Amino acid sequence: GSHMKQLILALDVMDGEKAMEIAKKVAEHVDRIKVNYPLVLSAGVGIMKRLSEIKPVIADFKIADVPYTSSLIARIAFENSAESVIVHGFVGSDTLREVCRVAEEFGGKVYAVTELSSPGGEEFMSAVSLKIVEKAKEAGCHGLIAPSTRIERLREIRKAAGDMEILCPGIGAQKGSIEAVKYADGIIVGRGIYASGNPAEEARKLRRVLKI
Amino acid sequence: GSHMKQLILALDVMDGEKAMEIAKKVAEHVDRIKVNYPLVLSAGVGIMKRLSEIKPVIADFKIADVPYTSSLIARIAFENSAESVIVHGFVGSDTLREVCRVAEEFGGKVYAVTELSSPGGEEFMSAVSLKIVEKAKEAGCHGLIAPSTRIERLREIRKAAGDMEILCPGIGAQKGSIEAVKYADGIIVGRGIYASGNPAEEARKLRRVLKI
Ligand SMILES: O=c1cc(O)n([C@@H]2O[C@H](COP(=O)(O)O)[C@@H](O)[C@H]2O)c(=O)[nH]1
Ligand SMILES: O=c1cc(O)n([C@@H]2O[C@H](COP(=O)(O)O)[C@@H](O)[C@H]2O)c(=O)[nH]1
Repeated sequence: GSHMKQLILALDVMDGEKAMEIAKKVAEHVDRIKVNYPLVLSAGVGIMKRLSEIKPVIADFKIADVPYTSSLIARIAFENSAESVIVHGFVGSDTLREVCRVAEEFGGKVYAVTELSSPGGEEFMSAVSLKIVEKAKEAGCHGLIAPSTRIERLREIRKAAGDMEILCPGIGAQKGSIEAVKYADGIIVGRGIYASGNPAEEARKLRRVLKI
Repeated sequence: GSHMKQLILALDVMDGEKAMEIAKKVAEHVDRIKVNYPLVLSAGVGIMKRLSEIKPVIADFKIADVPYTSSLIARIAFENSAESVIVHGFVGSDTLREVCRVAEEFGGKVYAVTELSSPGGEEFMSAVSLKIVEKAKEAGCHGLIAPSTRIERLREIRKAAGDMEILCPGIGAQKGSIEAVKYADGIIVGRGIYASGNPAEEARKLRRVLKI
């Protein structure tokens, strides 16, 4: 798009003090911080509250259960200051709707995964990815996760999604295409930022390369 | 089957001490304790070590990410005394293989989800459930999660699985069929045990009803 785009740090380290260090030093160059289970299991879910004072936090919990337990997971995420949560579309509309319902209580957002950026995502997810877009839209999801590693599919997802927010992982370690910026609203980068000698410099340079 | 079957407590409460009280109370009647994110996020991942002193612990983390992240999550589960982990087959063979590889380091087991017992599981998972069985078997998974709520499909899954271990949730709150015992090696029950006035009595009576 023509509009301002985000750089989102996937803070996949396994020490909370290290996470805080990295977030603080790259803060000038990143718009939101995505936290996944390796960090939350290592540091405690409370790490999201601490990180949220630096940038808004996406709870990347890949919620993928029946509605009852999915509801509880979403609630815990929002109780711990997450601005948004990530849910798998493949587990069905009932879970999508319930996670969206919990989110609304908190003014939070829900992102539905279409297909993973890894090769494994092609085995089952790719076949239903566009249908997931449809279901996520109908369920009231606020956005989508879609892969930079399959640019032709990312374009197709954008066409099906309209102006729905799309966040794209895969650039850097997974060798995704920087052309993803044409279709994405936010670019997610983990290793390309934190697994470096100078994370702040890498984040700075990524913005330049992506032209965002 | 003709062999001894397990009753597995899905301990989906959100206080560690409460979990320990319930686990101790029902220990005489249950064979393993399944722990999911509502408890682990609430009490800390260390609750698995405490629970493992009562019965072996299945880390029901619905692992559903790219291999890199999935590997880290599996490792953390096993470092915290889990005897096994649960992974979604839907995310692909690369993640299945990696989670199995981590499990082998610890002598742990991996169960692959075929299709969720909730209605949403019919939307996308049902259509590829049998292929997931094939991929899980090929990847080296030690078992499957399959639904008591769709008994005809459970039968098909058992036939495709050969002698892979199958654990079946859905009995009690989700109104799954007790005929699942015929195909399952273990029966998972959450609310039917813990959401009651007398969990030990409910677990005792469940064994009789299931004839296990
Ligand atoms: O399709 C997806 C969806 C994701 O959330 N992710 C997540 O985005 C991050 C990518 O990190 P990295 O840039 O180091 O490859 C990880 O946290 C991963 O779990 C992904 O890689 N592919
Ligand atoms: O297909 C599945 C797979 C599951 O792991 N589960 C899990 O099994 C447990 C079922 O609990 P309950 O008996 O209260 O319905 C929950 O922890 C749930 O996440 C399920 O219900 N269906």
